[PDB]
Amino acid sequence: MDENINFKQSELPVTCGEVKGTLYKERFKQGTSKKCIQSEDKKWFTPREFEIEGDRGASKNWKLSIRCGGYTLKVLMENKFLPEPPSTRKKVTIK
Repeated sequence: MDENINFKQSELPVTCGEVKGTLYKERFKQGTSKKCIQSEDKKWFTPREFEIEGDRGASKNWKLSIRCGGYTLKVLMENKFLPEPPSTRKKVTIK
């Protein structure tokens, strides 16, 4: 059902510790398996390499270290914004 962050724009706004960025759908299909976030340094980073620049690197969990439009990847992967293997099921809490 989505909310306010439409990924149909080919570009999804991300924010890792105030470190905003541009997410590319062409690679988003893999998430942490393909760098689709372009930083002001004119370079693409992976949800992990980005967590290092936004947080520090010891954050470990990148699904929480980075946000997207409002909700982190952890939630974005829990609602529907991101594909990934069977998230959970139906009638699940949190959108």
